[PDB]
Amino acid sequence: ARVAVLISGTGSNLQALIDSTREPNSSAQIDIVISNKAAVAGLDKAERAGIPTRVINHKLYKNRVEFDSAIDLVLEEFSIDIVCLAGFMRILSGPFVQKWNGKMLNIHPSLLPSFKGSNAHEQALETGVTVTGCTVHFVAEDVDAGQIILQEAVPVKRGDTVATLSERVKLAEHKIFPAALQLVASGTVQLGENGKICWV
Repeated sequence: ARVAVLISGTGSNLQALIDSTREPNSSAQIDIVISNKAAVAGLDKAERAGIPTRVINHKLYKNRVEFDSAIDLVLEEFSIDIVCLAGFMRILSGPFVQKWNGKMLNIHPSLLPSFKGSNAHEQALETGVTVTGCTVHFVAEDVDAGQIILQEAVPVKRGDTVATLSERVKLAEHKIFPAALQLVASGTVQLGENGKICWV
């Protein structure tokens, strides 16, 4: 499977995906990395790995549909089978999501359905859980609500900040995101007809 990774930041999830897709029995290859922001370290990481990049600045488009269409043009340009959202910070429109249904994965730093949204660590700390985690899910129109592929629990330590908890959860993300990509890229896991996760 030919894979696109969309990013908006540092790209530590991108990095773990690069490393894993290049291990010997991989069913996936990363052929493009697209950022919606310029000068993010995730772009340098892509280039240092010899992977093409594109910056599609979301602020240059009048609405979501048009920004998403520009992204889709690059995806078709590169003949992409699977899209991975790895720290990508834009909610995608219905038509984009519908087109990419069953072929787009996201990594989210909580155990869904808890702590949906972009500030999950802040929510976890405020709520006082002693256990949080991360989730790889298929992307649905409903934000952070698509079908769950993998999850990994991560403890919250007394006196954690957003930063310390965030780093602990990243360590788990770097394991399940590559394992989940490999599940989809091979036969193994698909979004079935009945809209549910199916293990072939």
